[PDB]
Amino acid sequence: AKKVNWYVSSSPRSPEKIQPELKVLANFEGSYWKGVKGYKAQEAFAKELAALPQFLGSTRDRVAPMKTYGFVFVDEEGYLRITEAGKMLANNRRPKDVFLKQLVKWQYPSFQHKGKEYPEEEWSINPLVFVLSLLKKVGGLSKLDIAMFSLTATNNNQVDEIAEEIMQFRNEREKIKGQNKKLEFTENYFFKRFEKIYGNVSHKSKIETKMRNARDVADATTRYFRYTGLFVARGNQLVLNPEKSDLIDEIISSSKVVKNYTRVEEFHEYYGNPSLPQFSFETKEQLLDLAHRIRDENTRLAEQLVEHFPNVKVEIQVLEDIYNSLNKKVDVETLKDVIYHAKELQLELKKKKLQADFNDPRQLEEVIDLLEVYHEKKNVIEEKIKARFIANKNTVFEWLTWNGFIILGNALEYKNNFVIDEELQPVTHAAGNQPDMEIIYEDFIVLGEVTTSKGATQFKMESEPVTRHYLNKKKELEKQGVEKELYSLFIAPEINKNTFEEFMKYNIVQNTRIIPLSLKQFNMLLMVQKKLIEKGRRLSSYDIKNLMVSLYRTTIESERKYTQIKAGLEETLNNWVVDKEVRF
Repeated sequence: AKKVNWYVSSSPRSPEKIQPELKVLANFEGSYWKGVKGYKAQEAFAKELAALPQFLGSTRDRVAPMKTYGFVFVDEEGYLRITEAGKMLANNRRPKDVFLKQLVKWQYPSFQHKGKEYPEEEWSINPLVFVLSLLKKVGGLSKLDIAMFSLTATNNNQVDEIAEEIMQFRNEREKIKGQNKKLEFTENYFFKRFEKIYGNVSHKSKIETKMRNARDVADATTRYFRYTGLFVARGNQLVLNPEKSDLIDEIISSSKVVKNYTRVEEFHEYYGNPSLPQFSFETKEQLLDLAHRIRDENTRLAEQLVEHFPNVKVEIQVLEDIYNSLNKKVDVETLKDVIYHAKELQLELKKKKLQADFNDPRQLEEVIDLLEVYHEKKNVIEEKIKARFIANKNTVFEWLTWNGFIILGNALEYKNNFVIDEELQPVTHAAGNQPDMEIIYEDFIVLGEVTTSKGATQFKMESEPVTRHYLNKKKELEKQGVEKELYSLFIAPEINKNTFEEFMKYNIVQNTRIIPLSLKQFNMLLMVQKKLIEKGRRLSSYDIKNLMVSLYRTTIESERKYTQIKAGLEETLNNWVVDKEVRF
């Protein structure tokens, strides 16, 4: 009956989705939750959950991950309880830190995973710390390496042996010539490995389910671990975050599989405590030093940017607002919040640092050429993307278009709604109830709405969400009294006619300002900025506003036939390009 793998559940597959599910479950604290007498509570939870804008945005499978990560448990009288770590996550306090400390203590066996299926003879592992130690030996792991090698590790001591087996696998794959030959080798090695492991002696199709489940789990694994900040992506590989060298060493040194797991209460008194483990620097004195160190990092970043990129003035002010808390209170809790917020803000500063990086024509052209990959056939897109990113090609297209906006410059905020990690690499697609990004300028806002969909499916996929996103934002800006005009820029490699006409109808009838631009037109903008930078010049905030206003006016003034509006947009775009007096 013994399980032979650990897992990060795909329910949900990215970590940030736990928090709204947990905040709902917290409402059922103190409900009877065990066996049959537990029915009406689990009933009513499952239901109030369905109600979320995580509808815009099966039921013990929903809660098991919350149990596994030590957010909730059932006490011996049978009632649902929320741990201190669950409470903190439900209130949305320092959530990445909460994940960090929970996933560090995560162990097998555990109250959730003990007894027959998890014997101590085979089982003794902290999955996250195991992958940290494995990365110290093999350098990086793709999603496929994790599925193949890491998930079936059951004991912390197995690090070196599994590292050696991976290095042997890479050395043997290296000998296979031909990229699809290398794929087979891999796929057959994967088959044969899971065959042993689940395979004592339609058999073939049974282990292929194991394989496919493992790949699913390995995706979730990389997104959860990247959340903690301990790991980042470098290409298609999960790697250690270079900025957390010391913490990773301290975590590795102090990690343990505690023996007192069989009793719910005692176990959760340790496991549900989001202060544990206590790191060496978490004293008032050393948190002050950590807060000040981060303050200097951020000031250096801002000071290096501020003359040529004065839009960093946004972060410099937020940074002051954050550190102003210590004029009022200096205790461990206030310092933790300052540190958390300042790291968040460091990530905002790194987005604006990309504007500087893109002064290098080869860095700007890297983003153009990756966007151009999306004009290629589907098999080529999947291949070129797989070799350069963890995230799927859809999430990567959001991330490339977003870097597109950063190249154009001038925004107050480049608000990606897809999740990025601590090195700004893409993780998870924007939620169904958000546009892919929201680019906020001084006096206008653009919602970037992107897709690699085509034809009828694009229409089905995009027509309603894009107009809904635009109208919800416009209502929300009116609510807040923000008086900036709102545009959505809709980008696809091939804009479907029916999708286009539907946005045209919405602009003229429902007063939206949705502008459809082909990937080809969007890359012309980037080419234009590249040529301006060659000549010591760059687009101003005015120039971007003027394009959006111009193209918008064409959508509502043009003669109504599709070919007429579409020709009008090319002309409006061509006028704006000519005016910049470039090569093209």
